Formats: sequence, structure tokens, C-alpha cells
Amino acid sequence: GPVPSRARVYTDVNTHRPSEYWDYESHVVEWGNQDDYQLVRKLGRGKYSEVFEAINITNNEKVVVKILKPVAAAKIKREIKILENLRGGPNIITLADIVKDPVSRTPALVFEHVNNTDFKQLYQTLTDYDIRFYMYEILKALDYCHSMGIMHRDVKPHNVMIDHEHRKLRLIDWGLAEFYHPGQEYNVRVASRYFKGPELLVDYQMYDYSLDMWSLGCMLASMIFRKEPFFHGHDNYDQLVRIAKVLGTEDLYDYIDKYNIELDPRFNDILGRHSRKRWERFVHSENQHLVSPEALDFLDKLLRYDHQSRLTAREAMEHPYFYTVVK
Ligand SMILES: CCc1ccccc1-c1c(Cl)cc(CNCCc2nc3ccccc3[nH]2)cc1Cl
Repeated sequence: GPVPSRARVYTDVNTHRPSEYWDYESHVVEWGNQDDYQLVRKLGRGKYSEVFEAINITNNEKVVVKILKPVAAAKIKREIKILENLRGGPNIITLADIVKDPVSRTPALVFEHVNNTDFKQLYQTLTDYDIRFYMYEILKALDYCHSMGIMHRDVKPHNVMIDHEHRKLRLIDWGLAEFYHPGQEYNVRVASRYFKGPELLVDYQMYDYSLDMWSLGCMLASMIFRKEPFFHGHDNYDQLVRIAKVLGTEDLYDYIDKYNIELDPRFNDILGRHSRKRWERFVHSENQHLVSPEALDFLDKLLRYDHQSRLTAREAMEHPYFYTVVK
């Protein structure tokens, strides 16, 4: 069977802290008043929630309200516990209140408002310096949640709010977040297809905090190479083939062999044999302004098949790519 794995960092955080910290099912939710909030407009609807711009009447301040769908209403305690544990942490969205929505009869989470800069504008106009600055801000959020025994499991551009005017970044949508317990087998159906780590794609359940690091590398590659998404799989199987066309198949087989993972036999007809490509292959006149040897070295240390061989968020903060960032 599969060889077990554990994180090389923050393995003992959950054991060290009291059970109340991670036993979310035991947590009693203290409800606020739904009447304090007036919904202004629907911002979006996903598979588990609907998000709205709203106003807190008591202080006349804008807030964001997430109304959970019944299909998500079960594992709401997990998100609530995670949000309360991380509250006040660097660049973590602040959960301001929890109320019962009178219409859906489900919990509605109230968050601090972030005046988001248009997402196309940011992708199109952020400079090399701004990319390093914001990547450093995401690393502060990731090292914080990992040091708190939590893995986000859904890192992607959509889950990162940026108010560029105020150089303000928040990591949002902790609905897929889970506490990391060494030796636990987790569901591999997490994150979004283009951001899924090879561990998920090969069905390796004993993953840790390092999955967030792969997703972060996918974001960086997309941004610096002007290729959205960087690994553009047609489905979850083709997603691994797209990664293997860049990282090569020999290192993929070395990874699955290390953990005694057996690939799904459907890969026999589609994976092929591919050499590892040099990152310089993806550089062109339209992205040269965002690429540097330091960017490529940093990306190379995140986009590794072996989850245990990726940079951790705290080590990544001291990488030369961030030396230019004002600290
Ligand atoms: C390509 C990802 C990336 C790589 C390197 C540096 C920055 C980014 C980035 C960009 Cl360009 C744009 C955004 C903006 N994302 C907005 C997401 C969002 N806006 C919302 C507004 C309302 C509700 C949810 C929302 N989620 C986030 C990041 Cl990390």
C-alpha cells in the first residue's frame, strides 16, 4: 500500500493545542443579530455559498456576507472554527459576525469589507515589484495558517482579495480549509482543477500544508508567464498530463515510486514520455519584464512533484525573489 507521509513542519501544533481548538464539531456557535445587516447586492454564487455586499447598520460600515447553501450547511462548523482560530492573523480575512439568514435558514458569515481592485486590471497591470510584494503578503497568510495547524486547500486568484490602492491583501474562502493531523487521510477532491497539486491528482490522501505551496506556484507561473492558467487541463486526468509536459514524466514516476503510489491505469494511454522543460522555454517578449533568474529559482522550488521537497511558506519568505520588497 501507500507509504505514509507527514509534514516536515508544524506537525505537532494540533497535539500541542487543546482539543477545543481543533474539535470543531464540539464548538457552540454564538449567533449575532441578522437585523444589523442590510444586503446591498449579490457579488457571486458558487457551489457552496452566495456572497453579498452589505452594510452593518450599527456602524454604517460596508461588510461582506456569505450565505451558506444547505449542501454546505453541514461542515459550517469547520469553517467557523477555522475562521475564529485565525482571526487577527496577517492577511487573513476577519470574521466579524455569524447570523442566521431568515430566508435560507442557514448560517451567514459576516466579514470585513475589502474594496477589491478589478481582477483583470490587477493581472494586466501589476509590476514585477507588485507581484513580489503581493506574493510576500500571501506567504505571510500561509505561514500563519500553517503554523496554526490549518491548510487552506483552495488557494487560487479568486480566493485572494486585493485592494491595490491600500496595498491590502486578504486570503478568503476558508470553507475547504482543514486542520492538519499527521497520518490523516484527506479527501483528494479539494481546490480548483488548475491549482490541484500532483498529490491530489495521483490520489495520495496523506497530504499536508505543502499542497497550498503548489497552488501558490501555479498562481505565480500564470502571472509571470502571462499564461492563464499555467497548467490548463481539460479534466483532472489531463491536468496531470499538462503538469508532466512541463516537469517531465521521469520525476513523476520517481514521486509515485517513492510513496508506492499506483497511477490510475487510465494514465497508460495518455501520459506518454516527456522530458522536464527548462523554465526559460516559457519566456517571450511579452513577459520578459516579469521574469528574472530569482523568479524562476523560486518557482522551481514550489513546483515540485514531491510534496515533502517544496519550499515551506516561512523558508520561501527568505528567498532572494523577495529581497527587493520593502519590509
Ligand atoms: C494571478 C494571481 C496572482 C499572482 C501573483 C500576484 C498577484 C496575483 C493576483 C491577482 Cl493578479 C489578482 C487577484 C485578485 N483576485 C480577486 C478575487 C476576488 N475578488 C472578489 C470580490 C468579491 C467576492 C469574492 C472575490 N474574490 C489576486 C491575486 Cl493573488
